[PDB]
Amino acid sequence: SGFRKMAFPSGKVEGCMVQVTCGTTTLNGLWLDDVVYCPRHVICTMLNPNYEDLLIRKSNHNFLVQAGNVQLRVIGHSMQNCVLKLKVDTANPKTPKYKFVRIQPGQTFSVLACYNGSPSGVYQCAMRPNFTIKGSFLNGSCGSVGFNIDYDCVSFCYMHHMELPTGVHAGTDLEGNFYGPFVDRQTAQAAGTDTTITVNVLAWLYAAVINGDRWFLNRFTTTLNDFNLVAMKYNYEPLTQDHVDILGPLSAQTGIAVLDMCASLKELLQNGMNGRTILGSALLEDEFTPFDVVRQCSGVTFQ
Amino acid sequence: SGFRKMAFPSGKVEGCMVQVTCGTTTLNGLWLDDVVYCPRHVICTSEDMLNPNYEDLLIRKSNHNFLVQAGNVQLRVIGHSMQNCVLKLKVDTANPKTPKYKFVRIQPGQTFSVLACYNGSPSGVYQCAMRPNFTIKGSFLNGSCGSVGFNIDYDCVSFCYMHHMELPTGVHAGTDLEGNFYGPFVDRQTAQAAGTDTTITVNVLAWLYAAVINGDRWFLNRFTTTLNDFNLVAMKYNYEPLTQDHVDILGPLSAQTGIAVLDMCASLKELLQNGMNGRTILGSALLEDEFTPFDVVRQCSG
Ligand SMILES: *C(=N)[C@H](C[C@H]1CC(C)(C)NC1=O)NC(=O)[C@@H]1[C@@H]2CC[C@@H](CC2(F)F)N1C(=O)[C@@H](CC1CCC1)NC(=O)C(F)(F)F
Ligand SMILES: *C(=N)[C@H](C[C@H]1CC(C)(C)NC1=O)NC(=O)[C@@H]1[C@@H]2CC[C@@H](CC2(F)F)N1C(=O)[C@@H](CC1CCC1)NC(=O)C(F)(F)F
Ligand SMILES: [Cl-]
Repeated sequence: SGFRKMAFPSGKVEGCMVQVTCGTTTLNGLWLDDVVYCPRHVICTMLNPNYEDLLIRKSNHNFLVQAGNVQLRVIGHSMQNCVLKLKVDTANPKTPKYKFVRIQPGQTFSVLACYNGSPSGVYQCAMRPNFTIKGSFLNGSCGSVGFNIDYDCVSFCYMHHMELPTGVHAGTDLEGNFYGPFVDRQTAQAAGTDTTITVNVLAWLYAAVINGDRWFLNRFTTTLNDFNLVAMKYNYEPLTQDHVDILGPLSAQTGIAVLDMCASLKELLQNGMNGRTILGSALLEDEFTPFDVVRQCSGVTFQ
Repeated sequence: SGFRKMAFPSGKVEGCMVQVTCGTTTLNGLWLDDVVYCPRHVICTSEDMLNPNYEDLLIRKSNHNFLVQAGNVQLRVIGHSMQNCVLKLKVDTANPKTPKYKFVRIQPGQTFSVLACYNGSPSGVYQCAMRPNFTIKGSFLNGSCGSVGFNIDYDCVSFCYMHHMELPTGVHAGTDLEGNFYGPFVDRQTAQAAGTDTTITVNVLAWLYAAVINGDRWFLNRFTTTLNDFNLVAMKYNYEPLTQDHVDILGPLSAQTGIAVLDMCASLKELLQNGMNGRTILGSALLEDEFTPFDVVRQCSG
């Protein structure tokens, strides 16, 4: 038993991480097959950069790419949105089975924080409703990646590009499209007002009941419309029928209907915790998806 | 900036995990060079779990009784030895993925990364602290035993924990990689209980320093304290004593923030007296004790 914030095993991604140096800027790149993916702001020397014009002036030899103590030869460069693609002479022999996916707000992934192309640590993040992540990133962290594992397949969903003034983080998918209304430029930008990921809070309350924490359960049920009136008032994301459907398994297992669990959450929002905890937390946690709870409580493995 | 419960990258440990089967019992083993380390209770039967004579059970075992699997490859056991509560299975093939490694016995308050495994395959990685009562707050299901706790210094894996048991309060106990249990626990089904747990005071102070480095000062105050006056208050909230060693260890974080250790001790004293009053620190409504001074410096300073 027990319940922890659990990251995916990072080994398949560790063997893809390289160092990319251009001018004075060093950051990380992702080496898959014969291409290194990294943030395009590596070329910058910043208020209003013309990325296409700056890239035309670059040659292949301007990009120093190192896999450990081995220099890779760049034989081509191209920009895809906010991501630079450096074609190299060698295919990565450690390339895992992979694909590029775009995640939706409320989805979780594992971040492999890297410095100088060397993996430093791994942690679990949720894409916030305001399209930021609450990461942990120092100088040289950019090009660190976020992923999920399904069977033997790494799904890359995030590359790290920037920190906003409130100390939260923003980046792109591996096709270089920003999550949220951000640009890779030194100009005034702010994270929007954030909201709580309601479906994830319910999943975590189900996790609490599976681990024998039940003091918040009650006799009452609510309706989706009445719950959503309360959700709106407390800066919670609307609960949809899709969310109710996805919580179906945990509803069946615990014998607590989703709208019955919604009646518990409604009371917690109105009345607070009353000095009590849930799974060692004095607040409602929203960075576990229904699937995160099932895979941790079932012991799904990755080979 | 930012502050997260951060594990070490698990790849160097993933390449060491194997499956070990004896009879109907399957658990995990750690394959380093030509030795597989696993919990000795793999040799136990359901009849004899209250009072197993491990020496007597092991002499009865043949090498072919031990089914060891690395992916889709059976390893041949050519020798076995028991060191304390750990079984060392000598195999014919050395692990080509063996990293640079050390075995270290850690002290209470020390943190490490757990690679939770089933059937020799990794499920996930998370951070744990060795609690003052010599338990860890893990996440472990049937077949999790032989999962290891580790830290990585540069390219070198320090193995500090092997998972052996769950206590009736749902917390976890295990051994170092020489097979010595942390705490008074034994690998037997006989009634055992964790002692009363206490909060790792030096770790709470490290975390308050992390909060200041991340630009939060709301909990600070104008007061100082003596070490003995701090300890008399902390004890009443079931906090571990703060020693001069702990004050010395917090020296670097004190230098960076310009907050004297005994000044930060006065802030924690007030937080214990008042609570947080609808505020959070680093996204938490409680005082977090599972970050060491060392964890804070590597995450906040590089
Ligand atoms: C990648 N290495 C860095 C981000 C890391 C470094 C640190 C410590 C600030 N936190 C990180 O996550 N990426 C950047 O620094 C990016 C690049 C280069 C400069 C600028 C624009 C960019 F996207 F091209 N940038 C930022 O992160 C700036 C963005 C400003 C928009 C309003 C903030 N961030 C900052 O300057 C700061 F200090 F607010 F975080
Ligand atoms: C390793 N696979 C398991 C422990 C995992 C399985 C689960 C779900 C209980 N949680 C885990 O972390 N190890 C054991 O089961 C050990 C072995 C075999 C039986 C017994 C003694 C042992 F150490 F040799 N054991 C236990 O974990 C028992 C210990 C009892 C003494 C007081 C409890 N635990 C339990 O029976 C229980 F239910 F409390 F967790
Ligand atoms: Cl230690």
